[PDB]
Order: sequence, then C-alpha cells, then structure tokens
Amino acid sequence: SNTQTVLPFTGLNTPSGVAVDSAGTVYVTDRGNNRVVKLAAGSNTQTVLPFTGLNTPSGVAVDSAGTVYVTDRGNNRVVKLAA
Amino acid sequence: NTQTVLPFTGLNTPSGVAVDSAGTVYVTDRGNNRVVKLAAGSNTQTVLPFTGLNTPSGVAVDSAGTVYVTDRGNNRVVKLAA
Amino acid sequence: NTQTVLPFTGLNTPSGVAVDSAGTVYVTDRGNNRVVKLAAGSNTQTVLPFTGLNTPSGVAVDSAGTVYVTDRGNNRVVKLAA
Repeated sequence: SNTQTVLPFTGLNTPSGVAVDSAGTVYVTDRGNNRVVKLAAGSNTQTVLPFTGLNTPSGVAVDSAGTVYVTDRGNNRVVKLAA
Repeated sequence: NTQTVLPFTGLNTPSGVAVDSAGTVYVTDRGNNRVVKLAAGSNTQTVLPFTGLNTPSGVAVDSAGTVYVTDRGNNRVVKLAA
Repeated sequence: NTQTVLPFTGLNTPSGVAVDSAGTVYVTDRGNNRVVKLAAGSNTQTVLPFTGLNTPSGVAVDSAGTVYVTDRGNNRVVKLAA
C-alpha cells in the first residue's frame, strides 16, 4: 500500500505544468485560469504570481535564483519573473 | 547530432518528462492516465502508484525523489514520496 | 515584480520549459516540431538537432546537459547529449 498527497492548491482549472525549487516551493501553471500559482513548503495558502496577459500558460520552470519561467502558449512567448 | 529513443513502451500521448539525480526518467503517459518511470541501466519500466489520475499533464521530481504531477482532468496536483 | 519576455523567435504554441544549473532555457516549440534553447544573456536562440518530432510536449535536462523530450505525436521519448 502507498500514499499520494493532494497539494492544497485551490480553484484550479486544467493545471498543465509543475516545477519545484530547491526550497520545496511548488509552482503550477493553472492553464484554464490564465495564471501561475505557488505553494511554499509547509505553507497552507497559495499565492498567485504577478504575471500579466497570459493565455493558456502551458509549462513552468524555476532556476537557482528563484526566477520563474513560463511558456505562454497562446501568445507564442516565454515570460520570466524574478524572485 | 544523434538522438536516442528511450525504451519506454506503450505510451499514448506522453505529455511531460522529468529526470532524477539517479538518471531515472519519469513520464506522464497522458492517454493512459498514468505516470511511468524508466530506471537507468536496467531500463525497467514501472507504473508509479498514483491513483485516480485523469489525463496527467506535467511532472516534476525533487531532490528527495518526491514526484509531483498535475492531474489535469481532475483539477488537482498530487505528489508521491519515494 | 514586472515580467520580462525572452528573446525567442517564431514560437508556435510553446508547450514546455526547463532551465538547467547554468540558466540555459529550453523550450518545446510544439507547433514547429522543434526544441529551442537560449543561453543566459543571449538574444539568439539555437534549434536543437532533434529529428522527426511531432508536437513535442515537455522537456527535461539532467546534470550532464542531456536534453529529454516527450515527442507526443510519436508516443516516444527522445534524448540528445549536450
């Protein structure tokens, strides 16, 4: 027998991509809501990252400085946001 | 400039990939509602014991070998400890 | 904070993204059947020499710089060494 854990993100619609940084913060592209949300390790409350003008964001990555990169699928671009 | 096709089998619309420190490769096998992994060396493919996935879309693995999946069809994010 | 747009060119439905320890950004340019990368500080992307992709959906990179891609339309996973 095994255990899987549902992360306490809220109000997701068609989540499309996930990244995890060195601190254990989890970042998710909430595709159907045109937004990117995150949850700190231990934290109970998701925060919405201040990207703008997203259309169907499809993927997310985070580098060693905590910069977050997102593929903005509907706008044919990749956007990044410093920590 | 030679690419190598990995010995995964039975994939249907694979949607995401992650690789851990040991070189194990994890794939969200979206059309089969599962996540599979391929062990380095042995090339043994196993299905990760997630349950109730619907069109999983993205996967990540952290330094502790915890696997995170976006369970797209169920509007949730799930993880599985090593 | 204010977002920055990376100087990729000609993307069509980019589907996935990874960044390695060197800050190189790798993107699956799904609608163009290709994978592109941008070195930190560069303004000119390079197209990785994969072959025969059909709607690549996700990308990962390991510590040796090997790039892994889910080639969604061909139900396979391919890799290319650095």
